[PDB]
Amino acid sequence: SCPAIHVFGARETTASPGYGSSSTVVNGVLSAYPGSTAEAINYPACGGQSSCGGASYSSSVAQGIAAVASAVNSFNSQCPSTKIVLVGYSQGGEIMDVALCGGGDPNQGYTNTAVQLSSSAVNMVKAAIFMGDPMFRAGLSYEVGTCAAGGFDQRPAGFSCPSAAKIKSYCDASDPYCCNGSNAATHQGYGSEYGSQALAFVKSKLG
Repeated sequence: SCPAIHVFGARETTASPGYGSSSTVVNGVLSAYPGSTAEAINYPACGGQSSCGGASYSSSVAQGIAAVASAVNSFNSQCPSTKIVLVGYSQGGEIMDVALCGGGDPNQGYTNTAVQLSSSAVNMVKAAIFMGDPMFRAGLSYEVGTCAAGGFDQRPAGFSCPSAAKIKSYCDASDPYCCNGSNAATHQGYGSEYGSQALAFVKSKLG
């Protein structure tokens, strides 16, 4: 039987297969909604390291966008009335950002600018949570945090995501990846810093 709610989580670069640091908010949703189910996105989550298969960050991102689209679109076809939540951490956020919002990822050579989720699937995505996404660019309505600049794959000025109202994307000023700061520790802490706010947002969208 299809569940009422299903969650997809995407891990950060070099994390072992599974959820990685998306686990905080994935597990928060599962415990808030007994009977809900979750799956991890299967993608390289790599940056050239042999531990994760050697794929460059650009190849990993491209594979990840396709993996998100394949997984979510197929699930929605199987379970058309199930509400979907997306959670992605760092590179996992980036691949979800492109799949949901389109616009491509030109620094990584991902040239297609279309939204990659099907129309049916976008409608059933009710909340998306990105943490530490390198495409962060301050000044989008769905962003939260102290970063007033943007990251190494930042969206261009003027960007709009059609699904803006469904997203919260978090990034703080001292993050060197989603922002232009210099403290890597900040990049690892968003589950504890923003986990509760993220879960509140999800709850507000699911009911």
